[PDB]
Amino acid sequence: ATADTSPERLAAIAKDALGALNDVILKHGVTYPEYRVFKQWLIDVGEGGEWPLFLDVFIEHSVEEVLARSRKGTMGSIEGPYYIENSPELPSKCTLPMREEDEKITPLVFSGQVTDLDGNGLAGAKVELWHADNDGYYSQFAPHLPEWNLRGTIIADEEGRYEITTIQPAPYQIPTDGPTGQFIEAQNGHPWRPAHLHLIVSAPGKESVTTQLYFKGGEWIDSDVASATKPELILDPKTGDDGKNYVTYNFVLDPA
Amino acid sequence: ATADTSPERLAAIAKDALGALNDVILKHGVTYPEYRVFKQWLIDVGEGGEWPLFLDVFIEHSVEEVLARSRKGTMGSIEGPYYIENSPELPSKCTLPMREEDEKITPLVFSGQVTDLDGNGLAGAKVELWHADNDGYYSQFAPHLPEWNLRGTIIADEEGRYEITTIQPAPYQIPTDGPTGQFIEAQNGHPWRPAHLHLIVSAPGKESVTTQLYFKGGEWIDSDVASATKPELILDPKTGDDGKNYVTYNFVLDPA
Ligand SMILES: Cc1ccc(O)c(O)c1
Ligand SMILES: Cc1ccc(O)c(O)c1
Ligand SMILES: [Fe+3]
Ligand SMILES: [Fe+3]
Ligand SMILES: [Mg+2]
Ligand SMILES: [Mg+2]
Repeated sequence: ATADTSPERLAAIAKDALGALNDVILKHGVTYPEYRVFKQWLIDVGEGGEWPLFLDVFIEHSVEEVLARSRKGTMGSIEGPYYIENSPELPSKCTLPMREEDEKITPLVFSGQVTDLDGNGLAGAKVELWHADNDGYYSQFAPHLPEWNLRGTIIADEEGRYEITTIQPAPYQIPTDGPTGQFIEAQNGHPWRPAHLHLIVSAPGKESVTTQLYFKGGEWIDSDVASATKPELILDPKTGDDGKNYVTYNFVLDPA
Repeated sequence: ATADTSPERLAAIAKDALGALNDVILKHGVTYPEYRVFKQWLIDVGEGGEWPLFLDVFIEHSVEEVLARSRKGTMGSIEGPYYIENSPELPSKCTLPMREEDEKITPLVFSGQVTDLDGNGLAGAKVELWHADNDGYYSQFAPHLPEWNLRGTIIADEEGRYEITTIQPAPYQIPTDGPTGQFIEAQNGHPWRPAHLHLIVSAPGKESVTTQLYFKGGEWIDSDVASATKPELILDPKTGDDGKNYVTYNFVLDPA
């Protein structure tokens, strides 16, 4: 990972960040024993390989909020720690890879079109989708799952249209066996995210958008531990006579 | 490490700390590539075993500033990452353990008395001293040094008096082969601390004080990377006809 940040810019960010932390220490009268606990906890975060998790939960939403000021298209949201690049390509009408266990879940059929800011359909568009299964596990982050379970790269049609069948995601508990869970426990918080799909949508000459879609009335939608839920991203699927939930959501991309 | 912090108190500290960081992100328009660099750097800090160092340099001064509000005795300062408990006891007039190489350095003879707030001499007092050698290394943090090089626990006399001979400390460069050095380099900072002694002074029924003593006119005294230098802690030793530097500094302890 590399960035184009000048020493002047880093100096000013660092001064603000450390002054802020130091101001919090002074405000609350943080004590030596608390300092010692905080030191050991930072150590434990690294030892438990929890930096991507902790930062994506507690910090990433503010970085997307920065990016969100520059964009007029579909609302973005955090990537979170579970994206995997180069998931297998699928045709514009498709079903995500899933297990026999996954076929017992109520289907979700997600339709729409990738467009530009004027509403024009984009050819060449791709929709990379990934999400957790009904047990709350992500493929490649749980030894029991096929590596592409509920992951795919959907190639949209000449109009940018897609129709994707998957399973209805359910709420995700963040890992709590570790330092991040310990942090949440210590302050009587809760370690839940609402049910969600993740997507990255792209197209020739377009700025990709990384976003998430949630479900109206879903639990935790108003208290997402990751502060990543936006009202614009809440879907309201309708159940068909076949018992499947149908929903249409279009993506609007800013130009690159 | 353990603390007596309530979930209410942690919740409020956490909200302030994360809101502060998030406010800095928004203020400066921190970008995704910078977020990615910051994530990897946090990882590298843990992998390089640099948490105690980074926190003692950039954070500990604010925790001592909290403690400093409660105390009327000798000004305190940070402990830093190099204290070792149970260093060998020495009589109230003594020389710190040192090597043949160390005997080539101008001696420093440090005298004084441990007192209470009224100026009364305290019996039972101890002065634990440690500091770097002229090469800028600390014993137990450099494979080539005897483990108690320039470390000792001085037992003060029935009046709380001490006379301790050591070598004149010289400026300390923080380790820069690692993530902390990288941080400082990236913002054109400098990785130096002024020359200093560390001390922890204690006595029956007294609150110990952890402090540091610096040297008038010494380099970096006005730009300590650790922000740990206080004007009250700057010594002004005078050179004797024997070529040794002499200085008297008394310690005043708050009651426990
Ligand atoms: C921060 C975070 C944690 C868990 C997830 O599943 C996710 O998408 C984001
Ligand atoms: C923060 C820090 C770094 C190096 C030292 O020698 C010290 O005493 C303190
Ligand atoms: Fe997720
Ligand atoms: Fe030191
Ligand atoms: Mg609880
Ligand atoms: Mg430089």
